[PDB]
Amino acid sequence: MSKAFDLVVIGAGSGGLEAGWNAATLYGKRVAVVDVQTSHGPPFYAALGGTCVNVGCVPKKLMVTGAQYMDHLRESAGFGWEFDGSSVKANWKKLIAAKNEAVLDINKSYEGMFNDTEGLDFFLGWGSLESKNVVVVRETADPKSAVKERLQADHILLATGSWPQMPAIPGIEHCISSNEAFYLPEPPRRVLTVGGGFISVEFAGIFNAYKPPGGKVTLCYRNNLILRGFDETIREEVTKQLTANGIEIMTNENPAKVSLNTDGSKHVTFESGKTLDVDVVMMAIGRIPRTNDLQLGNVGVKLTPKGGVQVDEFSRTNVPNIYAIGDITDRLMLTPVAINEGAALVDTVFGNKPRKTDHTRVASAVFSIPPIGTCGLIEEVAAKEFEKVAVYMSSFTPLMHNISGSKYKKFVAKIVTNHSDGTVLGVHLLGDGAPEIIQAVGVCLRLNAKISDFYNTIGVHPTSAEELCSMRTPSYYYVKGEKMEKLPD
Amino acid sequence: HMSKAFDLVVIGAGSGGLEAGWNAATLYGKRVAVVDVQTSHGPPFYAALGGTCVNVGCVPKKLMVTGAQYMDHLRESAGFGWEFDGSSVKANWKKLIAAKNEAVLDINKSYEGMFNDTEGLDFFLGWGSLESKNVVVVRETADPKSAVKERLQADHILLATGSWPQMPAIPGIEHCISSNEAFYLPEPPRRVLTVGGGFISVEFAGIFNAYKPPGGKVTLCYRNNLILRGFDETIREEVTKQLTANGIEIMTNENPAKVSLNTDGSKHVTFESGKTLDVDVVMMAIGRIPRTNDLQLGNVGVKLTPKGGVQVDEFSRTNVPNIYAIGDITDRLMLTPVAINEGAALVDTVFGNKPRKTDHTRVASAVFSIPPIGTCGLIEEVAAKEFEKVAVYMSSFTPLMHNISGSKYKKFVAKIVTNHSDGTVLGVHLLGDGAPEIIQAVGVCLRLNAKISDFYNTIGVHPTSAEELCSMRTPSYYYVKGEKMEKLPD
Ligand SMILES: Cc1cc2nc3c(=O)[nH]c(=O)nc-3n(C[C@H](O)[C@H](O)[C@H](O)COP(=O)(O)OP(=O)(O)OC[C@H]3O[C@@H](n4cnc5c(N)ncnc54)[C@H](O)[C@@H]3O)c2cc1C
Ligand SMILES: Cc1cc2nc3c(=O)[nH]c(=O)nc-3n(C[C@H](O)[C@H](O)[C@H](O)COP(=O)(O)OP(=O)(O)OC[C@H]3O[C@@H](n4cnc5c(N)ncnc54)[C@H](O)[C@@H]3O)c2cc1C
Ligand SMILES: COc1ccc(NS(=O)(=O)c2cc(NC(=O)c3ccc([N+](=O)[O-])s3)ccc2OC)cc1
Ligand SMILES: COc1ccc(NS(=O)(=O)c2cc(NC(=O)c3ccc([N+](=O)[O-])s3)ccc2OC)cc1
Repeated sequence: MSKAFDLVVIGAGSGGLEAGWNAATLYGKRVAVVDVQTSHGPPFYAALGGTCVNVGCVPKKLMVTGAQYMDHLRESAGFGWEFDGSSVKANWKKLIAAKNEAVLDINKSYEGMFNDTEGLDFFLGWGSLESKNVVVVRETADPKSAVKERLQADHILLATGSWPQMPAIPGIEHCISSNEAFYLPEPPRRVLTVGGGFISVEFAGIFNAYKPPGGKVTLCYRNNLILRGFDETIREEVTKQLTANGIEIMTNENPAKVSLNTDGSKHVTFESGKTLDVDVVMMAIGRIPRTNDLQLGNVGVKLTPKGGVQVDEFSRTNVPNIYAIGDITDRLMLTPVAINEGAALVDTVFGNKPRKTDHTRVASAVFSIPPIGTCGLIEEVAAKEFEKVAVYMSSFTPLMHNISGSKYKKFVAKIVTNHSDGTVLGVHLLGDGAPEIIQAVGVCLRLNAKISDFYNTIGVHPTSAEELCSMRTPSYYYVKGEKMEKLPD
Repeated sequence: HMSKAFDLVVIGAGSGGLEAGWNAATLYGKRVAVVDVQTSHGPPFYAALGGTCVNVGCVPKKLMVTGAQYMDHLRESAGFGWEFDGSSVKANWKKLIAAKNEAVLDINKSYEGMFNDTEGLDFFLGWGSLESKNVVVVRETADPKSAVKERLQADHILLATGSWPQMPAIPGIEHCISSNEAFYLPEPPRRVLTVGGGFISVEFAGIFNAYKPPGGKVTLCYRNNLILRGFDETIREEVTKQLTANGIEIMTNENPAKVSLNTDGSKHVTFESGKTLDVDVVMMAIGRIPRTNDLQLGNVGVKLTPKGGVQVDEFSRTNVPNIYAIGDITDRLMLTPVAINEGAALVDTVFGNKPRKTDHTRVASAVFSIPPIGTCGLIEEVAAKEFEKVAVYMSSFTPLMHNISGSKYKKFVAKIVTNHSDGTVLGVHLLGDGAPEIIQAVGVCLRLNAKISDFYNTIGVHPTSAEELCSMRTPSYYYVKGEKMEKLPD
């Protein structure tokens, strides 16, 4: 049993490492951090640096960047670029290779951060909860496996992230998740992405760009319109723009069973009885908090009906000295949120300056082609919470997208306001640059910006962003939940 | 030989003129005359219905800088495993200009349509000048002794004739061009000199650099030590390195003295230093001068500034009561969205009796250099003079993608200048892909008197270059009563 660690962190993720690093370097505390690999990839995929670094945001972005060149190569003809169209080949093996040494470089720098940091000490293997003051690192997820060491802990931080949700259906063994998608040896000629969420749409675009000749990408979603939770205009518009770039959307369709065909390909039967033959089925239907391997049964840490570690506003479990941040808490499954929770916790605990994460008006993005950037309430959620809601809406084709021959690439800008004071509740953007435009909109909503603060700021011309400063008249309203073009006199 | 009286007569169908005219007409139901010298872009007068921005400014340059970005995209795509015949790549300048001219022409025609479809908003081809304090005469040419097309009776008059390229009086200036002629070159120049350290010189340097024929070269000269005077100094130094890196030669402390034609029609250039250079095109972009000469302001006695701009107060008023000036002719901030805001403020002042004035501080602006610039508010040097203690937050990083791409030089820079007393953000300066789009909403933050703490307490979007603005909590260095230092004195 090790000497007294001030903090023990199970999960070297976006949250864990912020908490660890802040606890150690900032408040001079003695810290232990525990993950299952020191580098990305099979068998466990996530590793030192967390889901983001190894099998999330970082490698994804690189791969969506890769996929954009399909569009750039085609669009450049309008601007009078000329090359041998038959000679164009998308080399998936070189992408993955580059993506792996990029991620691998991050892995090794974290290792160096641990090596160079006093009182911040890394431990390979599977952490679980023995007692309220003891974390046991075993060799595997199996609790009956060899004990690598027991860590004595003043306080304990659960930060094991989340994991792909696979539906219990016949042939689920033949289907994959984002995790495996990151390491496919060759790019799939045909692929089914299952889900209407961000991971399905993003991978649909990546496969769509790198697919060998006569390839095809289908995406299915059990309900009527993809990207539930996002602005409805944008949901309908990013459907049309994925379709336009050669992706088939099957809505109101869900796999019932997958079976292997005699060539090793995958035959898929939808609950509708429809069938489809594809080389890969990627499940991205949700992500579940990663609680199973922690043996929270031992110390009686309460999970929510959902399955996440229940916490209050300060990341505290029902066991006083034990805490949970990140995707394990099953709230906003973002990297910057897990990092904010991490820092607020460590300042709460070791700074006795109790700070909590604001989970409202958080800026987020979907690296679809074309991409999304959003911050705050959709109009539907606003319409229920506020008596009178104004919606400002503007759609336009960036002038370049005339010439480029991608005329479908409409840019959409929506501002949702509390019409009583013109306070901006939400800002929803679809088109090139959206993820970059929305960051500073995040700070505007933090300052309780009103619609008049947007339209009285002078535009930067020519940009898509200036559309946000060009909308003075509501397009329509929601009065006590009910839609209309005008307010009633 | 006179008209029925107009509420407003607008000389210049520009960004500013059309906003004023359109707002006056459709909003306050006024009767409006607008005067410009062409109905479409191009020679002979280049600017036209829609103004400099539409015809020979922001709109066509953006389309062209977009075009030049494919040189980079084609090369960078190799790192993400794209493969094609590198020898087969040709940049076709004729198709760029052609597509650009189709796009600008479609704007020209829709303004014509706007005038056709709008009651009490009437367009008039030709050269407007000031006859009396209540009369604008439209002549057939800039020559005041030319045929009169009509006299417009005017309650109020709006001067909005924009600006025009400054050419230095040197021998061989006749052999040199401006941005105006650059927009119509029949072929792309193998060798070109851009003269000027400002935004037009840099932007065109990048365009010529992407579309130059084989063995071609782009040189940019600037009479002083460091290009882009007025911009953040770190960014000035960093965009010098990034233009160099992409194969553009910067000659600083160098200015043309004379140009002469060589026997093959090429252009032989002598610098004040005695240095010489042979290039196919010399593009002068050394400044832009308010367009006042053709208005005959001598007639009604409208006061120009020492600079040469129409002098105005905060409400766009000349010294002649019912005569106003907005836009580049007022020789202040020479941006389209600023002429548009002045235009709207003037019309609401005049025909709404709700006196409004443009805020010329904390205006967001951009440079569509490769890579680009987005800035809003004070540079640390101007801040250091105005404020007793100034903090500077600074971050430089290579977007991860620019390891893999092989464009490792493409450093992204972020600088926040604060009033250290209250942490009030005075200015935000950005270099790298997306900067012109990041800075827009920063504009609104500065409008709301954001503090550095409002930035670093906003949760980043990941992964983006924009989240670096929310990742800077410690000042890098300070300016105490003008003097620089790493730390504050105890
Ligand atoms: C495909 C994909 C794309 C994404 N894109 C984005 C994006 O663009 N932007 C964004 O903000 N977020 C994105 N995310 C989500 C983001 O990565 C997560 O929100 C974040 O990684 C969760 O942080 P965390 O600290 O909760 O846990 P993680 O960072 O997930 O850390 C968990 C770590 O703990 C380890 N671990 C697990 N169990 C144990 C155990 N029993 N003992 C010890 N260690 C254990 C894991 O191996 C892992 O290394 C994406 C996720 C996915 C799957
Ligand atoms: C190459 C270039 C790039 C630029 N890029 C940008 C940019 O990216 N962003 C930005 O914000 N700004 C940019 N600008 C500046 C922007 O173009 C101007 O600030 C804007 O056009 C000014 O509007 P205005 O109404 O004052 O004048 P203009 O828009 O210039 O309109 C004046 C009009 O008056 C006409 N005219 C002149 N004399 C007469 C006369 N006697 N009678 C009748 N008509 C007359 C002209 O034909 C012209 O159409 C750029 C300028 C140039 C030259
Ligand atoms: C100078 O040439 C123009 C002439 C007229 C106009 N007027 S307008 O088209 O009606 C208009 C446009 C915008 N925003 C866009 O122009 C862009 C976004 C992204 C772009 N870009 O391509 O990146 S351009 C905002 C408000 C607005 O008025 C309601 C604009 C420009
Ligand atoms: C999960 O992957 C991470 C790896 C390392 C870190 N930590 S860090 O390197 O110290 C760091 C990075 C950034 N911004 C960027 O990394 C980018 C912007 C645009 C990019 N781009 O490539 O799209 S990357 C901002 C602040 C900061 O620390 C204060 C974070 C996340």
